[PDB]
Formats: sequence, C-alpha cells, structure tokens
Amino acid sequence: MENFQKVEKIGEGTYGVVYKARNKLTGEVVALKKIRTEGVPSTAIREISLLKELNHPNIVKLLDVIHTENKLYLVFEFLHQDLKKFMDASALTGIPLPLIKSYLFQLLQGLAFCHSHRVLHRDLKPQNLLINTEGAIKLADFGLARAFGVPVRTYTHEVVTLWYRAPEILLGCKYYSTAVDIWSLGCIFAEMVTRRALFPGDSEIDQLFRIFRTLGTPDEVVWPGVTSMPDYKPSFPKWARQDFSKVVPPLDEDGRSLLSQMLHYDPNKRISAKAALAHPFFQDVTKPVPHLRL
Ligand SMILES: Nc1nc(Nc2ccccc2)sc1C(=O)c1cccnc1
Repeated sequence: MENFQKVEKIGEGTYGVVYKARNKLTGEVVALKKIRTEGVPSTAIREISLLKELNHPNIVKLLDVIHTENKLYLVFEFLHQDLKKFMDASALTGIPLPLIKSYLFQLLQGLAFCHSHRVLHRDLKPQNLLINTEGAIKLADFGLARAFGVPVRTYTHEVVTLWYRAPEILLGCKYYSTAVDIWSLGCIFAEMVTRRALFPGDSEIDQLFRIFRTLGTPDEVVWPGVTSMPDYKPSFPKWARQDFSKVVPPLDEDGRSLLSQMLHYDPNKRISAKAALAHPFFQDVTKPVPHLRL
C-alpha cells in the first residue's frame, strides 16, 4: 500500500503473506499481514475486531484491521524473530533450560488469558511464537479461527504443518476446546528440550500413528468415547505406550510430569493453562534474556 513502504517479506502463514513495513507518517515498523473470497466476508471481522481488544504481554498486539478494497490487512506490532528460527539457531547447543522454562511459562500465561476470554489459538507452532531481545515470547497468528480450520491452507499451494495438531482434531472432532492449544504447546515444549520435533507427521494418518506409537493407541480406558469419534477406525493398529524418560531425555521429572499432563489423550483430562502455571516445574522460573542474532 501507499501507506506502508513494505520493507521485506517475512513469512507465508496459512491465510496470506506477512511483510515487515514502515508507516511512512508515523515511522513505526510493523508486521503487515495481507489476507485473500467473493469480496471477503464480514462475519470474520466481528471475531477479528475482538482479538484487537485482547491485550496481554504474551500476545502480539493487533494494531489495525483494514478491509478496504475487499482484501483485509492486519497490522501487528513487529517482533524480530520467531521461535522456529531461534530453535534452529540453537540446534547445536540447545536452548538453556532456564529460557525454555521462561518461554513455556509466558506462553501458558498468554493461553490462560486467551482461554479465560473464550479465545482459542488453534494453530500454535514455533513459527507463530515471536520473541524479542528482552526475553519475552508472544502468541501470534491466532489462525484467526476463520472456521476452526477452514479453508485449510494459505491461498495458493502450501504444505500445512500437522506436527502440533491435537489427536481429537485428527480423529474428526468438530468442536475444538481450549485443550487443543495445551497439546500443541506440549509438543513445542518437547521440541525445545530435545531439539527434534516430537511428532513429525507428513500426512494426517502418519501424524496420528506417530502419536499412537509413542503414547500408545488410545482406548476407552484412557480416553472414554474415543472409539465413537468420527474418524476412529477399529482397524487402527494397537501400539503400546512408551516411557517419557525415553521421549524427552534428559528433561527432569518435574518437566516430564508437566509434559505428560499436557499430552493426555482425553481433552477433559489434559491440564489447563491455569493449572499448568501452578505446576512444581515453575517453582524456580526466572526470566533470562536470549542470545539473539538479528
Ligand atoms: N508481528 C509479527 N512479527 C513477525 N516478525 C518476524 C521477524 C523475523 C522473521 C519472521 C517474522 S511475524 C509477526 C506476525 O504477527 C505473524 C507471524 C506468523 C504468521 N502471521 C503473522
């Protein structure tokens, strides 16, 4: 736009493109997300405009929403790096546990806030978590919900990452609960610790079976109602559960205990963000500053 002197492209989310841009008059640097559509509906702005009144230190601030010309531009405060890039940069040495703990704690604070205000993220992944030089981490790109996963991709031809998707979604549940966000965050937590994605599936069934191979194929005992799920098949292979000592070494018992509660199959048994903040794992939490190379 003529209002922004687009600096550079910084991403390709799942609904459009994200640019780093400067407000020619204010001189502010922001992240400008363009969204794709027979004139772009208006039943979205209502829930979008809501996200705008959702301010928390661990949530990327949505500054402006502009529909004009039937295109929809989202203007967010700009952060210099995402967690995916930081994880990659920290691959050889690993993110120090104290920083891993700080980030997890802040993200749970952010989710606790969203959830208490009936807002679900729905698509948490490293690329959607932003960090700054001050040690903060913030939730971004709330998948804007749109329709709980609809359409399905950006707008042209991109391969959506399934690695952080909760089992109930993969089994066809039509109504997501706040529990889906805790699952994704648990997966991210594991990844920061081991430096390898926990469940790197390449298709919906491979994603589901990677989960089953590690946590055991769910049954009515651990997940009441699972065999009645839309996409559940009695023909699913029956895998035995593995121990967390083997899944996220060398994370300590407090860490493993918290992770196990974030990864419970039954959405109803999965720990809430609020309850997770009280877990003994955070007894000694602090706020370290990351070594950010910008
Ligand atoms: N505010 C913000 N800053 C960002 N900064 C940034 C800096 C360096 C590399 C990549 C992103 S991204 C970003 C976003 O609101 C966002 C993120 C992911 C999908 N859609 C929108």
